[PDB]
Amino acid sequence: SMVEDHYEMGEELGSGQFAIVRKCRQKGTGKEYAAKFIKKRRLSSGVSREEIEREVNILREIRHPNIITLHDIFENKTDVVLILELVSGGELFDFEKESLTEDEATQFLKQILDGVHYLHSKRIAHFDLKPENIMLLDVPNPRIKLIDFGIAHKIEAGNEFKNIFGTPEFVAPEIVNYEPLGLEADMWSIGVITYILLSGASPFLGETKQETLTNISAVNYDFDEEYFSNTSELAKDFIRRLLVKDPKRRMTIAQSLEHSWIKAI
Amino acid sequence: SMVEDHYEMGEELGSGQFAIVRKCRQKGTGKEYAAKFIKKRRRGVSREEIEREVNILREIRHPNIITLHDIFENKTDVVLILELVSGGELFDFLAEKESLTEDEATQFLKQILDGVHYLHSKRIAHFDLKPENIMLLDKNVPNPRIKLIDFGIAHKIEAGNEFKNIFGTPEFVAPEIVNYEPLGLEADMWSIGVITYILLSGASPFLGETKQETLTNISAVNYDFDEEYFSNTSELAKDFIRRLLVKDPKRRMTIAQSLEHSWIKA
Amino acid sequence: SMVEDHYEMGEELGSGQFAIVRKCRQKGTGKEYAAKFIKKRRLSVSREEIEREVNILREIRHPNIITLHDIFENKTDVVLILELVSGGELFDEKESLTEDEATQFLKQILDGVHYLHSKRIAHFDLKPENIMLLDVPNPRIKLIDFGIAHKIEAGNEFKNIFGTPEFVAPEIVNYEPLGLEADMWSIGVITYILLSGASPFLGETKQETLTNISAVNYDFDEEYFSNTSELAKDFIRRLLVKDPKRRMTIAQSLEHSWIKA
Amino acid sequence: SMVEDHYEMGEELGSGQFAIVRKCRQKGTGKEYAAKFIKKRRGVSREEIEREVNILREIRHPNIITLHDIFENKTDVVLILELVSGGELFDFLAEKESLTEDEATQFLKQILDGVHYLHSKRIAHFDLKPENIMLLDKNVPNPRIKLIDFGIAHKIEAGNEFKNIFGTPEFVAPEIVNYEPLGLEADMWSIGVITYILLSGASPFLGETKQETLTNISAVNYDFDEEYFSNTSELAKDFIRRLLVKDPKRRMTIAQSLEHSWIKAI
Ligand SMILES: C[C@@H](Sc1nc2c(cnn2-c2cccc(Cl)c2)c(=O)[nH]1)C(N)=O
Ligand SMILES: C[C@@H](Sc1nc2c(cnn2-c2cccc(Cl)c2)c(=O)[nH]1)C(N)=O
Ligand SMILES: C[C@@H](Sc1nc2c(cnn2-c2cccc(Cl)c2)c(=O)[nH]1)C(N)=O
Ligand SMILES: C[C@@H](Sc1nc2c(cnn2-c2cccc(Cl)c2)c(=O)[nH]1)C(N)=O
Repeated sequence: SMVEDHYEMGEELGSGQFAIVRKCRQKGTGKEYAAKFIKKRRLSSGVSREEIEREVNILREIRHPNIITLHDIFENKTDVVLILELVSGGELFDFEKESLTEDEATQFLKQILDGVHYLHSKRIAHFDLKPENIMLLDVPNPRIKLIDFGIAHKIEAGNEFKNIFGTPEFVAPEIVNYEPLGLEADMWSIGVITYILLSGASPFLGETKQETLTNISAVNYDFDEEYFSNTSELAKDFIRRLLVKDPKRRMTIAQSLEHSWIKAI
Repeated sequence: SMVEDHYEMGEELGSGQFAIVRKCRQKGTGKEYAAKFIKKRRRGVSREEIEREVNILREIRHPNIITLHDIFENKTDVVLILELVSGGELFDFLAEKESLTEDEATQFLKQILDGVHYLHSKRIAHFDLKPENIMLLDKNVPNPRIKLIDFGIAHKIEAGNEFKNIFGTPEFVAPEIVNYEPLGLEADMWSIGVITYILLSGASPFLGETKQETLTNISAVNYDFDEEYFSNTSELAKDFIRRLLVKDPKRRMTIAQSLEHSWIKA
Repeated sequence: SMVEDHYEMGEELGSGQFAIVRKCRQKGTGKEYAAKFIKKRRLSVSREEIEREVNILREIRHPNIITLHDIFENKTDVVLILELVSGGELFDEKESLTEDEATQFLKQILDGVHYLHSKRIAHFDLKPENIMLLDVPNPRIKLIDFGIAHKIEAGNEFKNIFGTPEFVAPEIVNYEPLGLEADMWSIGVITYILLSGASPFLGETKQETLTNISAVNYDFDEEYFSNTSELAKDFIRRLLVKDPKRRMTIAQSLEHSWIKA
Repeated sequence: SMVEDHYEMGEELGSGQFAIVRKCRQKGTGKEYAAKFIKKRRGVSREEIEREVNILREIRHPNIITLHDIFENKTDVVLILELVSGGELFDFLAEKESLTEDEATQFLKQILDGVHYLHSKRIAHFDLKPENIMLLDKNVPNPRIKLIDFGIAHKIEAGNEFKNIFGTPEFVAPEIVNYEPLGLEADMWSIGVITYILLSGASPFLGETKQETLTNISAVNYDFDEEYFSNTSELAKDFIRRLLVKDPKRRMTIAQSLEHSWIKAI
């Protein structure tokens, strides 16, 4: 392609399994972007054509202020390059505060919930919600962007979807147990994110991957007074309603926006 | 890469001899572009002519000139993904305006001049400047932006290389095209003179009753400023045109001189 | 100098008598600036006049006044890298303005001039062309062009013939002692134009204009001012006053009821 | 132009053999700079001044000092340079409570980015040592490193052998000590020495006399004494070991160093 005729590539910002993300600069304007290079499967030796289309069709369909914007798209013989909106404020948890107040946390959280509400209203599950994928653009309460739709999927009801994916610490028990997946998995992950926001501790993280997965599958967590002594009963109830094994009993996205902790500004 | 994986095709915008141009939509973003399909000679356009057009588009980056966004090539065709101009032809927009002052006219003309100045500073002649190839990007804004299109016969002019050709639309070509004499950057300036004449009057300066008359009028530089068309036209605007409609290309006003002329400076 | 090592020069924006101003772009960052080239007198503008302008720019730091960013000199020219104003001139078009929208711009001009006058600096060239915007219902104004600005010491007479005729006080026209009061007259002229879109003293020739200024011949023609409060007219009336000692000063003007409301 | 028309001189910051560097203030703006006065030949040769200046002109990077202006009269060259107000890196580190390998590698990565830019232009600094690694402002959350003093920097041309004896003994590669051909690899050795000092606070080759130091450098006689290095990862030691290598052709290059796991670990 002509991607290098339009964008000057710069410093590497991230590597995933078959993706590399670099800072780049639009040559005409000086505006900065993120360029995500995704290796294509050519088995005359990558990611299949079908998985790239899934990511791209999902990005095409979503237009929301708390969700990353896809600006441009190129393909050469080895790679598909997505020109994405650049987030210059870095990752959430990096803004660094040990833990947060309930006001500061709820302001971030409400933005994530609005984002996920938009996604879920389109039947799109992100499946990879975690602190690393919550980016800020800058202020007392800055503006959040959800990124990385690399494993996002449209959920069709009556059509079973199973997979093993995500980062262990943040995945729902239905991922761990290889059980049917849906929009409810994102809500579990929101529960985990909320726990970390208020405490600076991960709720299920054990001494090994094996312990972590056990704790997630049995829903073994607590509100240790070392981490949660500055925590309201309301905030704990909000988390308690999300860290629920049965996905049919777990609080949904609309319910979560109407919960008293979020409603109390 | 297959063009149909990336772009959805739409309404046809234009057809040339082995090129067709359609509006298209980038599948990842929803953004609109123009797709120019060019049939390759394997009976087609020569590989050499396609490369010339493409290398010229690659090299040019200017707000008054169409932007080449991407390229696709299979065995039979070259597809150029170009910037979409949604505003239509300049002169068509001007025919929707109640009146047109010399100030408002010179503001459009200055955009064309900036574009050509950029080209000429890279030794690129367009060779096909005429109303059809002066577009607006969006005609609904307070001050629309002009875009030059169609680099189908554009050429880099190399010193110590004579370049001769017969091309362009007769009405708009310099006498050196008509007479099969050496060509350069000066041909574009003649064409700017013709465009300027039409802008202010709505009449074509050399157009005769037949192609044969038109070519005679161009070769002899037979035109006038009939009071029926030019009675509201300043002496300055006429001088600007008179300095461009000059037979000897070495005496014709150049692009830098034209930007410094009092009519444009005002 | 190394000015061209730091800044890429672009389109010409303005020419004055021995100044040219171009758009430029800082090479490291992509940030845009205005570059003002000022031709140096070599008998093979005087050094003293360039220093005056520069020392004035150095001393002034105010949000409604242009910021000097950098400064270079080569053999023919002194180049000032100035803050770029991308909103254009004030008067661009609305034909005339409402009193609310006018007073919002005007208050910014007054704050700027208040800062200047508190440092004993007269601008001497206040006019619409030198009021620039940066963008909104009421955007931010910047005063530019300190090319004839001067420090006024009281008991030191300063006389000159300068400025644009239409906007100069009668003490300029009559070659009488000048001070901070000349800016206030010019503020009166600007205010008149803001509300009406007409110039108060402009005649059919320069000769008429200068006569009208010197005699203070102006009116509030109903064609231009039927959309005008008594308060706004009083504000202007207190500025278009021949005797500079009777003319409303900058502090008084900020306290006048039209501005306070 | 006379320097005293534009800049007011202040506090002296450093003296070399025919250079003095002072803080100064730009008269038009109030902005602070460093002024480097260089006496011209009983002086520095015209050739050496041009070398330094051309190198500074060519380099634009956030971790490298910026040359702002130049003045020249018959006796002197004055370089107006960016002012670094934060002091020497190592001096800031001696104010810090502790220093983790994470916080250390964040400083080191800035030096590496700077040297990567230099080496990509075929410029060797040849004088990398703690005194020349400055912070621009030590009061911000993450201070920015600036490399200074291009007084012996050189463009390296292939097919041209370059030999010299220069630098501060403690920090020079064995090819300087042995009067062998020099290149970009000499900077990498010096980065190894700086890294050793960063993590331990000890100099790896420093002996009881200059004579011992030079012996130690030439034989590559150093260790990772457990008294200084017991809290140091195997990775950090490997990174240093790959730089303190006698044969310049075997020594880790700047690109390799940015890709090494210790640095890549963020
Ligand atoms: C492998 C990539 S996937 C990915 N990264 C993004 C996106 C947007 N910004 N960034 C990103 C990654 C690392 C650093 C920064 Cl600043 C930004 C996106 O849509 N997908 C990752 N998560 O690091
Ligand atoms: C033979 C083609 S060549 C061509 N057409 C262009 C270009 C850009 N826009 N358009 C175009 C043509 C017709 C209508 C419109 Cl809206 C746009 C270009 O670079 N070459 C033509 N002019 O019809
Ligand atoms: C000869 C210049 S003097 C001048 N011009 C300025 C300044 C700041 N911006 N501009 C300027 C001039 C023309 C256009 C634009 Cl956008 C800006 C300044 O301090 N003195 C003039 N009045 O046009
Ligand atoms: C003789 C000078 S050579 C030099 N010194 C610089 C430069 C930039 N900053 N400083 C400097 C020197 C000492 C203290 C401080 Cl704050 C700054 C440069 O390019 N050459 C020296 N190393 O002391």
